[PDB]
Amino acid sequence: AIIKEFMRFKVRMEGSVNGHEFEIEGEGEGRPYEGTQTAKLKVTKGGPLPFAWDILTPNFSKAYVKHPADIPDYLKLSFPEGFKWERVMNFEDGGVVTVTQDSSLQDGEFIYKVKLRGTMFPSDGPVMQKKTMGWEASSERMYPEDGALKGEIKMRLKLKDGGHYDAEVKTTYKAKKPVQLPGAYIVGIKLDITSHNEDYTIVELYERAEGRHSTGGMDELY
Repeated sequence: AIIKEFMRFKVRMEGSVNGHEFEIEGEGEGRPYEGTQTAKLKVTKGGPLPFAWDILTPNFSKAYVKHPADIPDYLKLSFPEGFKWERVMNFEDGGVVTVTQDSSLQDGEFIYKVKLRGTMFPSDGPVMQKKTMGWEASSERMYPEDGALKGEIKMRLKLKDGGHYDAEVKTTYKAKKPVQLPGAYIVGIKLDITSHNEDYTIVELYERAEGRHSTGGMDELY
């Protein structure tokens, strides 16, 4: 196997949010068949960021989702060539994040290249005013369509003064070579920032993700 039980990754993100340009580089490691991974990210350009780091963290690794044996692990099967993904995050106050990502494997480590564009966030809203406090656990509802894997999430960002700021997230994941797509299923995901320095120019993440069968719900009833 080329996707070993312990795998490292390197990631670079180039982005802008409300016109503020930045770059981030990080390194991660985890256990692809166990569904766990960590990352340590450094802002290398454009720091300190004038917006909430939480809108970036779901864009920092789908080879690390634990799948049961009866659900094809399409994104692991895509290696060695790898896969691409494209995502829309439509936030409830009109903010938008679009993301394009390439995942490859080079000299035994995954390599992630991420391009992110955030626009139309209200200047007084929780993202530009840094009023967020991390994501709730999510369920990504996955289904095959047009030769790709599609996922949908209603993501809920905790707000410092209570309640939640929601995003409707849709992603397409596409292997560079045709490999076996799964049927519809659900991925349970929980991402946390486990450490940061005071100006959030250094952040560490932990994510756990595991696929399971749907019990029918894929839109409102999952």
